[PDB]
Amino acid sequence: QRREMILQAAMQIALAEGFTAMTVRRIATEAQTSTGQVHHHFSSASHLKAEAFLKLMEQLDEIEQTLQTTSQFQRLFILLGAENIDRLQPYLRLWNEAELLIEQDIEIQKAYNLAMQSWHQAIVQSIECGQKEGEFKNRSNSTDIAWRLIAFVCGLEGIYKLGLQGLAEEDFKRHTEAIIRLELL
Amino acid sequence: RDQRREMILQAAMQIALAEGFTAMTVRRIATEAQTSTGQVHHHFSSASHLKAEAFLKLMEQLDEIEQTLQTTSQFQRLFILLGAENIDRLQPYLRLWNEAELLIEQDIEIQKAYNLAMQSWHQAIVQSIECGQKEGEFKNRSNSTDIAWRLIAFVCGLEGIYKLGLQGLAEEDFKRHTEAIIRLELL
Repeated sequence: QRREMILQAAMQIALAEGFTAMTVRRIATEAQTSTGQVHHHFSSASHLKAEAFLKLMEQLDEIEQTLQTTSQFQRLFILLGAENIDRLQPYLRLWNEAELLIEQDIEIQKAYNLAMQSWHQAIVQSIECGQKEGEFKNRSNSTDIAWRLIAFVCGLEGIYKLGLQGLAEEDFKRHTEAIIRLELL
Repeated sequence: RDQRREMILQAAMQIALAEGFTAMTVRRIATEAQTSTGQVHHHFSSASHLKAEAFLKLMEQLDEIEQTLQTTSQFQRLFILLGAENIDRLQPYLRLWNEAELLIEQDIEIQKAYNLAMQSWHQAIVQSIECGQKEGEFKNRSNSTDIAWRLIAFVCGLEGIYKLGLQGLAEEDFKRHTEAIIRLELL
């Protein structure tokens, strides 16, 4: 299909050069079609940016369910983006890129909340699976654990941006580890 | 030292709490301090320099207000120290803290004062944690420094998720989620 071929075409340029490099001329050249055909398929320049982002976070989610995880503790560590595995930094960079564009773009803002809700229910599925298999304790509401876990990993990342003195950036995995043990172990 | 320099500072803090940083022009501050524009420039290198200096004083003053709040348990003091208690008197100081967070990228003066206030915030939470441990109220699971950084990172992250307008996010659980994290860490 012509459309999905241009949908893909927006993904690798998004996954590599970023959002600002995703113009109709850039993706029509990379898809090797007329620019005219790109305006035909997609309703707007922003609509394509959001739909390339949403379908790419779904891609991130899809491979994220095909990892060799020893324990459910490991799977949840990856699910929080705290492991920073080798072939996932592109997708995580685009997620962080979309975090700043939600103020200026209404399409990107829509898809960001969409990916955030899917990220939450993916962690909710992680808490309930571990509890049903004996790996995790049942201390509190699974939904509430997931929101506090998301708030902590997003909050720890923000405190790292400030260049604070005394804090170590090598302790991100350690602090995330300790909070998970207190919540589920 | 200079009573004239302190007079302009008190005017800048007065404008900062009421309206915010954008209304803190030295034209408006000089009028508030009943002086000339040239006098403000004599004591402060810029409106941004005077903005960061007045911000540090307001956060030092907010600190002093939280400590005059008659509290009993140290676990209760940790609540107002994290800003989750929702106090009417303390709303303008917390409003300016969030306002200063958005100016750290475009203002190097305010950015310096923001990290200083955050380091003083981490100091007080460390102090309150170690005080509750000496009284046997809190447990010694981990060091006070790590728990204080984790507590600051949680409240900052929880308020950020609320800004997203996410569906099913409950703003009124800020008190509940903060009460939880404190219990897992120290209680």
